[PDB]
Amino acid sequence: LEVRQFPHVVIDARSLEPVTITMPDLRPNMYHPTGDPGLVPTLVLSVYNNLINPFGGSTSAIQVTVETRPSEDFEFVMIRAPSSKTVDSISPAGLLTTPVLTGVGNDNRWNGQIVGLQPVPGGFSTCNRHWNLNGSTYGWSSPR
Amino acid sequence: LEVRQFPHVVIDARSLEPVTITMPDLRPNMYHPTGDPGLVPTLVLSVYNNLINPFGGSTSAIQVTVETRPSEDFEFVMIRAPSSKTVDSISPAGLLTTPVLTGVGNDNRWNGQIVGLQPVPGGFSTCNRHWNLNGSTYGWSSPRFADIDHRRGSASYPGNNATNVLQFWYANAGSAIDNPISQVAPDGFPDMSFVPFNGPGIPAAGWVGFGAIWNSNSGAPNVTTVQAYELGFATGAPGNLQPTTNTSGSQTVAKSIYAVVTGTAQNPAGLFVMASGVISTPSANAIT
Amino acid sequence: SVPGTTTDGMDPGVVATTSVVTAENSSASIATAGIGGPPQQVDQQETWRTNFYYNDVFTWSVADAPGSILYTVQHSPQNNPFTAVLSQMYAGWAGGMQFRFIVAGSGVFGGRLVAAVIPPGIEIGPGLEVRQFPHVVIDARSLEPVTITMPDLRPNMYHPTGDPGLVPTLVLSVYNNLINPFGGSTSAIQVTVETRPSEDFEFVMIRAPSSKTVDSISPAGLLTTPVLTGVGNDNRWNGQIVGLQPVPGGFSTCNRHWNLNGSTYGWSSPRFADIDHRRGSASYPGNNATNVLQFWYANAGSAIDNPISQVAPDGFPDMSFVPFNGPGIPAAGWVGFGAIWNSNSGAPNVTTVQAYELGFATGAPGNLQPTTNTSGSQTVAKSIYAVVTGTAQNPAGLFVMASGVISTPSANAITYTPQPDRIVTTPGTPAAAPVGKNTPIMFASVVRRTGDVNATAGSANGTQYGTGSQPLPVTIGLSLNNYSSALMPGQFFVWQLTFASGFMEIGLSVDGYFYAGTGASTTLIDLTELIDVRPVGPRPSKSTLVFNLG
Amino acid sequence: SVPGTTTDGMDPGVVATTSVVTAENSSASIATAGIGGPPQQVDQQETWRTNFYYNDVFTWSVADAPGSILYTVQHSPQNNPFTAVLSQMYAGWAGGMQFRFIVAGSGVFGGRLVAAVIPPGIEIGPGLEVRQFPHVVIDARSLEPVTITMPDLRPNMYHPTGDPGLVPTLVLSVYNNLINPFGGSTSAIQVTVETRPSEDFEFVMIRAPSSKTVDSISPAGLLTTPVLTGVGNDNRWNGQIVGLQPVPGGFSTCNRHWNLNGSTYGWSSPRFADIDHRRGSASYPGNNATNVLQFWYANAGSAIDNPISQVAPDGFPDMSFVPFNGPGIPAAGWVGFGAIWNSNSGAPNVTTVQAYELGFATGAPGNLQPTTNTSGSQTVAKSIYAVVTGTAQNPAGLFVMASGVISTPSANAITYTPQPDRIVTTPGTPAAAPVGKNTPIMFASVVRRTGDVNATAGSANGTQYGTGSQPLPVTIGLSLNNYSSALMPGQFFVWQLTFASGFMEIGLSVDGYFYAGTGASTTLIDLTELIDVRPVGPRPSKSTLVFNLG
Repeated sequence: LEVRQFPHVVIDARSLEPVTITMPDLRPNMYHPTGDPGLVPTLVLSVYNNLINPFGGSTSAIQVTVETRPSEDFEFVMIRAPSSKTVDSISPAGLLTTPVLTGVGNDNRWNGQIVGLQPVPGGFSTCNRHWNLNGSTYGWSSPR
Repeated sequence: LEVRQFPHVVIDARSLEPVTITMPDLRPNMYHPTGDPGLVPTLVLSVYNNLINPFGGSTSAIQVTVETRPSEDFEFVMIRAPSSKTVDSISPAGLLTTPVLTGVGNDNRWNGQIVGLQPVPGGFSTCNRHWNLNGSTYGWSSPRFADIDHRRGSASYPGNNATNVLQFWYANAGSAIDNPISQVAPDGFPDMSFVPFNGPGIPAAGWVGFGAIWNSNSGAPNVTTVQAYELGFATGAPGNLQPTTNTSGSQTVAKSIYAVVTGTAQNPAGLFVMASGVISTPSANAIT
Repeated sequence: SVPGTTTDGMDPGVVATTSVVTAENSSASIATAGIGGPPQQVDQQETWRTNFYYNDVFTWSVADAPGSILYTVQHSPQNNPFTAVLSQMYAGWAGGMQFRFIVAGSGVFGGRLVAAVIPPGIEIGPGLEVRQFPHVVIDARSLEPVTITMPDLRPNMYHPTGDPGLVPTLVLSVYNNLINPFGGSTSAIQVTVETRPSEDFEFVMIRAPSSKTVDSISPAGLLTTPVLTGVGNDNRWNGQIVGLQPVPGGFSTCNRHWNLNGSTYGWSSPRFADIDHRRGSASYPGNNATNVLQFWYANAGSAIDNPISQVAPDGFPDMSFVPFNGPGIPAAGWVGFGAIWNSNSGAPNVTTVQAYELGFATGAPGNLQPTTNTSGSQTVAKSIYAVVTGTAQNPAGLFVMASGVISTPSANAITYTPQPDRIVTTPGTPAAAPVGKNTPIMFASVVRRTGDVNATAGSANGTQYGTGSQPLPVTIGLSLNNYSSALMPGQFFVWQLTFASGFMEIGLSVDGYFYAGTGASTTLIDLTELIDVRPVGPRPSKSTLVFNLG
Repeated sequence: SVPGTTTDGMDPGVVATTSVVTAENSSASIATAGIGGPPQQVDQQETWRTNFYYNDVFTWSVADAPGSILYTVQHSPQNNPFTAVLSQMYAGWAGGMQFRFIVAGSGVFGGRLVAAVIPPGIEIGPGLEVRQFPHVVIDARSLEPVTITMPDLRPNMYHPTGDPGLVPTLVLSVYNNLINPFGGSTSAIQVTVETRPSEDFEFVMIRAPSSKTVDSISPAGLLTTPVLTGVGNDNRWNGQIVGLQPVPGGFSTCNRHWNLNGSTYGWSSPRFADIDHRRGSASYPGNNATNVLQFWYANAGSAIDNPISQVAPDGFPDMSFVPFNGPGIPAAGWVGFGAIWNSNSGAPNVTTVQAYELGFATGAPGNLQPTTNTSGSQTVAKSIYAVVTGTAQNPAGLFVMASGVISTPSANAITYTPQPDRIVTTPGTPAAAPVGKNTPIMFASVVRRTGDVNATAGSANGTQYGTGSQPLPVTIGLSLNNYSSALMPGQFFVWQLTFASGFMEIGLSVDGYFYAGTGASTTLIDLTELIDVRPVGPRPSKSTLVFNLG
């Protein structure tokens, strides 16, 4: 995909005022039902010119913050009960909160409070109570 | 699904005049094609308030009847030939008709008249001759009852003397180049595990069909080695026979249930069994 | 300006009138079809009402004499593909139906057609002088299409959907002989009929579609496209129908053969179940019981096994017994794997199973002879390979499986085994006789033999064919529903089978036999390039069905 | 006052709307398509949208029966050349398209052509009856052109160029048989389809030029000019494609054969690198290990290192083994220079480097027979020449280069190798069959031989033509791109190859094979005078491709 020949906007790394693009709702439907919205436009941020740092190493990354606001023609239709839900992953964000690390919560080898995290170069392997993101694990010892 | 938190209409059980409500065509498409309509609204009649009979007794049920009628805005849009995609491709309504379930239609395992519905509360799974709504099977049979015919499966007989000997035949699954669909087993092979049996003992609850053994070099079936052969699946052929469910690593295995004078020991030999089958029972009494 | 070379789908062309089409007929038709209520589906701007949709095509060659009828359609709502669908929800119909004829001839051709509306009650066939009716003559050099209206000349108030009654007929016979003034192999043109309901056509009263359905009002859906390609079997062998075998001498089939009156004259249900008989005698010849041939017999008329007829038990083949003795394999016989059970217990005996040829004979204890008639004959079974020992019990029983194979002395294939000279028939069945150039056919199928198990279609040893009179879905649908008010005697119900190269037609008699028009040809039809099967309706019996495979 | 013989580019001729070109359809199409923003390229004075431009010319034979599809096109911007140029410039379209038909026939011809607009939900194939839709009928004697406008019927707001969804399809099939009343060599006329966008056509969004989409790109770019007469090899050996030979009856290659939907049935990814195996037993006949032949064999299923399928190692050649014994070299086969190598970090053995013949055997090491199928078999390899040493270790393997030659004893004229009855098949393969008059073809190459080192295309006896299935640049272009929606199945994507004296057409069906209208001929067609190749588009299987050769 070659974003530089679409109708685009250019965002400098050292810009003060933030750059605004507008995403129209180019759809082959009349609306998008929540749950099966169909074909939607995508918004792609490509690199126009690669990031240069004249200092050298140290800082080699720049955070860019995306902000969002509805346009004039945005609307909702066909009110439903709030008990119906579509996004059921717990995005996988809710499974690790703040008191998990500064309070309750424990390990896969002992029933002991987590107070450290220790990096290991080269890698390691653990599969006893280590579940993957899918609905399976490789081994015995259900987590209890 | 909380029906009462939508825009809703409450209907009393003491209502006398009928109440009608219109379905709007809440669609994302321009129109609904006949074959693939798309996303459509749904209409639900759930209990708002619990039905009470103030007497108490066995007469605690009433009935609601739904009738239907197209609205003032209903239409069909473009005409097409009825010899196009027919009623048997747009909805599976005509697969189960009234003469099918009474006295004409058979089942996909036994080719006998469907005379009942057997509930399976523990659940089951069927692979052979079972088609889904996607028009694809995972089994090894066409949708008919044809013969089982396999080339170059080994045959043998136990012992040395060939008087009243039980014929044995086996071939590994995955090697039967007989079907255009899948090659775990040849066409018409039953999906039944082999219950082992030795000597003059009739096996219990097994697919048994009349069969024979033909030489691969000529195609001629041999004269004397026909019998009622139980057809099935096993795991270990030369040693102890055991039942199996999985096809990967197992082998299609056939063995006659009555005594046959002599028998072929040819390794590229072939097996020919008929389409329908009967039930192997040790006694005359029926079983489950 | 619109040139006459291109035609619109709503364009009638030149509206040629006939004296049967009057204003008095139309006014009477509405004023007397008003007893059905208000007219239904009479919106004049509907696309199915205004457009001409395909009905038929037919060939007019220079070898057709004047007076020879090329086209014949009955007045029906099954002519149009859309009034055939709308008649599923209405219990009657009344009114007319226009027919547009497009003659694809150049200006160098000559000769003329003629188009008369025959009133009901008149026999349609050879000898019908079309040119002495009120008629319309159509040139072969005609460029604009010509349309003529069928009036609804009926004695009833309206036509019920199931039983319409007496309807007019429309014939396109040769007025003047077609001439190509050059002479050569390009001596044929084609005329296409399309159809469209008239301004006075209507349906009268509504009814539930879950009433008498499409499988009871016309036998159009008995022969569908997947039935004749790779799904439907035959009524004799339970194998895939892979061909059409013409029988120029004619045949007759009794068992598992249903007519359009929903009745059979044979002794089998419309399925392939086991043969099971109680108290038929069994014996073995000689005294020693080593390598002995098992014999079984029971008199016809005594098998209390069926709710239909008791000449033979269910699933018994209608094949004459070819006699055989010793270690000699019989030729062209129904042989199926069987056994013998004692009647006092029901237990099948251990060793007496074999490939038993099943059939009919006349004299059991002496010399065996073949037979055709069932009255005075007896159902007789005998194994074809040697069986150690064997039952001699007189109240004994016989159990054979449903399907069968072919008894062949060698591995080489032979002709189709149910020849008409050996088919067991009860007294009283009709015979499939040729009617003009049309000849009866039997639906062939690849049936394997005892000389070669691996014999399939295209095998280098030679294919073995087994023929049955009807397809199994056709005789299954014929036993549940009635088509007495769908085809008068002297008529066929014709389907159009189109192939990858040409096309051909088969027709269903009142007596239940199928008829392809091939003359004295006996070549088997390939039936592997069959792509389309569609119905065209009732046609006269003494009309040659079109047949050109290329 | 134009006479009608001369037509302008901007002249529609006579406009024939069937029933689907309605005004409120255009009003509901124009107002809906503003979901893409303002409409683009909407100016009805521009010469690209006011003139009719060539799309595709086709023939109409006297052998075409009624109902045979001659020209079918799905609704697309690719039916017009300038709309197909702007289709890579824009990211969606909405609107109808006028199709203008010019019939090159004199006044002495006869026969008609039906033309219908099929609704978008209708599957188009064998069972589609075109003449039961609202249609128009066009005579072969049409002097003025006939314009049929296909409107944009859609269940979508607009059609994305990546996922258009459901589009209507204009089908122009045979209405009546074309008659030339003359016989002779003249049996076909030509109809040319011009195309012009309608007054409601529009593009919507921009996108980058030739931005790759969800839609499969049309495979007109994978077959170019230098493939036939320059670079480009075949699937089995690395040799230049010098000609084509049509095999009558069909064949089945599934080693390096990729379907148009990107997937393989079989092993051996398309690269002639090497063949390697690690597990397999080696043996030798005779009591003396001197001047013997090494005998390697292993079962089918031991190719653990193969990342596609386990049935064969990477690069194993797909032919049945021809058995031989003694000093006489066998007829044909695949020989390749190789060596043994032992496992457990073992070097290949110094004293045994010889030409080994590869193949699939059954019953090794006893009675070796050819086998048709890859399943239920075992890979084998034995040398044709004499080696003074032999190994008998149970762990052993091969190291053979991936390109081979054919060993023949006398090599005077021989026979092209491999035969269609010799090629083994990975099981469950779809088989190429000749449909219509179109037969499958095969790409031949000059292959060296062991009998004569100088296998040059010249004098001193004729050459040996090793035959491979599809060109390897085409396999390269098909192994990465998925073309499941590039063409609707039942057709083939046809091109136009022009020689120095004639031209012929070949098509590429969904199975990956090539079909040409050569008929029943086994003549080797030489690619020496080929000049240029021009793409055409999709064309149905019943349309006979031309075979105009000098």
